[PDB]
Amino acid sequence: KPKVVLTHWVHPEIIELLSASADVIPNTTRETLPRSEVIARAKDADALMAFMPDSIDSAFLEECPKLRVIGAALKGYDNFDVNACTRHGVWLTIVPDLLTIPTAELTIGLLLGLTRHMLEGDRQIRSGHFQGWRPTLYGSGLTGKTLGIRGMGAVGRAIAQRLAGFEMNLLYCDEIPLNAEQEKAWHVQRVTLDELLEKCDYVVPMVPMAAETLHLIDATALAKMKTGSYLINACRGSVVDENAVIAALASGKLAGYAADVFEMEEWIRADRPQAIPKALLDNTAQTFFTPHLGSAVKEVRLEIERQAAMNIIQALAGEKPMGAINQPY
Amino acid sequence: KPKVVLTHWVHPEIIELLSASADVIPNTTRETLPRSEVIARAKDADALMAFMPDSIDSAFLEECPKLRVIGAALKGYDNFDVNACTRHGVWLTIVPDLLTIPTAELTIGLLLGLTRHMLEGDRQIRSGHFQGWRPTLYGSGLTGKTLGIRGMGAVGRAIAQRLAGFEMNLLYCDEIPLNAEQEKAWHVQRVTLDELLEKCDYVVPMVPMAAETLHLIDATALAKMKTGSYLINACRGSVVDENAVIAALASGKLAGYAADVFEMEEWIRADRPQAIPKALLDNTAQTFFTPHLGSAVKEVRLEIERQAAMNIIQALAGEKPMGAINQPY
Ligand SMILES: NC(=O)c1ccc[n+]([C@H]2O[C@@H](COP(=O)(O)OP(=O)(O)OC[C@@H]3O[C@H](n4ccc(N)nc4=O)[C@H](O)[C@@H]3O)[C@@H](O)[C@H]2O)c1
Repeated sequence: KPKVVLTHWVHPEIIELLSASADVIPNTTRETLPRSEVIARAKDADALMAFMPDSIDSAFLEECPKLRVIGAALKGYDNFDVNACTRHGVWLTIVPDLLTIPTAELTIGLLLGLTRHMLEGDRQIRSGHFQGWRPTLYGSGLTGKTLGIRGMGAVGRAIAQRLAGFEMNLLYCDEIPLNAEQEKAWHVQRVTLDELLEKCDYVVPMVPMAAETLHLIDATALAKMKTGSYLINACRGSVVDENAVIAALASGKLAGYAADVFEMEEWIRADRPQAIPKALLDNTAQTFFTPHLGSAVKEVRLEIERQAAMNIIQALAGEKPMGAINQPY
Repeated sequence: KPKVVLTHWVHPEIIELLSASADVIPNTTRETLPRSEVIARAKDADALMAFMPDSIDSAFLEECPKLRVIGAALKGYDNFDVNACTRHGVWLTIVPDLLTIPTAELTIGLLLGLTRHMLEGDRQIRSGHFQGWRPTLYGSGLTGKTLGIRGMGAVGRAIAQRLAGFEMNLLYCDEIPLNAEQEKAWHVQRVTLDELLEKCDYVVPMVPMAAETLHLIDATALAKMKTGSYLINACRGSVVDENAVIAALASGKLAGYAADVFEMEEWIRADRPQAIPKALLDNTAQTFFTPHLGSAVKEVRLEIERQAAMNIIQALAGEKPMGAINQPY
């Protein structure tokens, strides 16, 4: 039977699904193996299930000459050398984009946790000093306040659909406008970016991959927005300028920053740090963060895993995998 | 089985990749088909891969009623009526990032080729009279001189990073500034366009197509440039006034002009010429030209065609294409 190496943890029903026809080497832990260990297990693997920390280049593929398919549990492939996979006879497949809705829900969670001081409220309960209502942790409400979504892709649309019930004044800017039926269903008004920043209490950058500009919010955009406003970032790491956020945090220009993504995360940008700034990390008062949980819901992660596994089973049986992005040999 | 028309030549792997789920009609030649023949092949097609010479308007779409998706192998879609496509129920997809780096590389090659008289040097050697060094073709060197970037977007940033090792004095002019640690990393300096035009030995416009700042480098703009400057145009062919340039070269204020783009190819404006002004075509000593080769790297064109193909495969299967700027129903 063929051998499939899985670089990260999958749910056990996926293991049993692959084990009908392949010999499965699981990563039993929640950790990322080092490159030296991955190549060691896949030295003689017929298939490899790859995830976001994986990095497939010609050096990797030369050390794995038995490989016939790489099944990516990812919706894109920026970290693979696709043409090298082809040159070496390796199918390279992806899965559809299933992240849109769980990321809009977590963006909103981020919004509420930050503006309602829910972390420091949890900390005070986890002490012992709680003895009832107190005039503290007076936060900031959504109702009647104005919120702006910089981008209006599928995920920005997913937020607006969900914020619709919150009696807010939702502004959006985007080069292409929503259908007028969507604008009336979600009471969301289209404006410029000068307007959006000037007038918003909450700014959420949320642009589809197609409309890409790095550092979309910098100190230049921070100065333009309302004083004491809040910024929430779960789009991508490059979209926010972290050092300029820290500046507005200090000058009272920002009362809060929340983020599920960071610029350090990425390695295709040359100006990459590789730790999260200590300035945002010590400020537990004005910040709320989570470790790229944007898609960390079980139903979604399971469906992403099944589809890469199906991709893998299909290629091994000598079929064209439904998810191919290349045609090898 | 749905059908997909490709208006220009693609790599055979792309054809094989589209074939899994559609019947493919390729342009088997390296030439642009005329509008009529393109419409003839698409009339009953479910998908179209458009390149830069293609021009989709309402009339095109009405000829092609079965159309579900246009996969443009482009970043700039100045030639696609996004609204009409939406009205007709047609996904419009673009390809966001792959052209930035190949274009910076060519701009820098244009700079070296022009300042070093490298074209003339090749002529002088193919003529067979080379019998050693002579005191001729003395050019302008890069180290110690000032270069200015009008437009510090994606491409302008890729140029400055590549040029920071050439011991130059880099200036830039742009509405959005660079942040503090990027200005330090490349020792770029923000200035006004008038400063730029005044203290620059080389000027590189890198700005998108605009209403005005169309013809941004014009007789008035030249008029404040240093005597003996050089101008390298690799953005859109209409950002420079090509006839103001012809005058600048004969009068001695421009020591040369290199372009990869020409006013002639812009059909978006009625003020469209139909040839490159032959005054420039004959000045072989002061010019350097390439036929829109900014992204003519073979490996990049593959990934650009791959991205456009994937959008089509996604749309035809029912997903949302990863590069969609559109949303029909
Ligand atoms: N030869 C080729 O084959 C080829 C290949 C790729 C691209 N292209 C061309 O198509 C464009 C996209 O280039 P870009 O660099 O990708 O675009 P972008 O980031 O949007 O633009 C920079 C912006 O300049 C701005 N700006 C804007 C208006 C204004 N009044 N003042 C400003 O200052 C603004 O602030 C921003 O920084 C050209 O640049 C050029 O390269 C040619």
